[PDB]
Amino acid sequence: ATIGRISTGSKSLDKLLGGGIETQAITEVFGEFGSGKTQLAHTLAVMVQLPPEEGGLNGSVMWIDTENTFRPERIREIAQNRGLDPDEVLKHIAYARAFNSNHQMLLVQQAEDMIKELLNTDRPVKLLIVDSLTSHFRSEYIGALAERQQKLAKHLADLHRLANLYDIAVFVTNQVQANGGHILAHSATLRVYLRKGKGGKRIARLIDGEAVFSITEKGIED
Ligand SMILES: Oc1cc2ccccc2cc1O
Repeated sequence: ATIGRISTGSKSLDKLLGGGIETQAITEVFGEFGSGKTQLAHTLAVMVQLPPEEGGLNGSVMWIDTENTFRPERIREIAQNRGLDPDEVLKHIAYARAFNSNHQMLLVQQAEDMIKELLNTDRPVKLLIVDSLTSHFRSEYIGALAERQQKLAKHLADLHRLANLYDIAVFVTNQVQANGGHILAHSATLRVYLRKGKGGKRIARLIDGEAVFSITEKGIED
């Protein structure tokens, strides 16, 4: 398949990304608590449902939530201010809460079943969100870094296999603050550092110019 791109909702961020986040790729956004990573996830879950003329892929979404941070009412607001029907947008997001890191790993295998089911339809899965990818692994493997890295590595390999095999954009969030961080090392296809700036602006930079945007009723925008 050719590489598809999903607009983020921000012209600035899209330019930094070469058009949007890519299918057949893992995009990792990392930054401190409150930097806006989950707002970007919510916005992408709407944008991907637009036609390509508007920066989408007519795609379905699968969302793995590790922190109980998915908000359907926020999806509704973004959809209504992106000219989409909110009920339809929500009906094309498959949602699951991961109870721990082992369940999170099983959910990725379960996602493949729904991906296969939708593959030849008019609304194939085009976006898989894992928010937050690292939170359970971090809490469960305190004092056991070597074992944590083994399990994360297999989890990321599973996500890569899905991105490439099924032409999906995988979007993952990672909280990194004071003294913290191996990030995801070099595993993601693309690492995006997100931070708060003056006056509530958000600033994004590729790791390995900068885009600036705001969180609004449209999700994010310039
Ligand atoms: O109904 C489902 C929703 C999911 C969401 C994310 C990951 C896996 C899922 C599997 C399902 O059957």
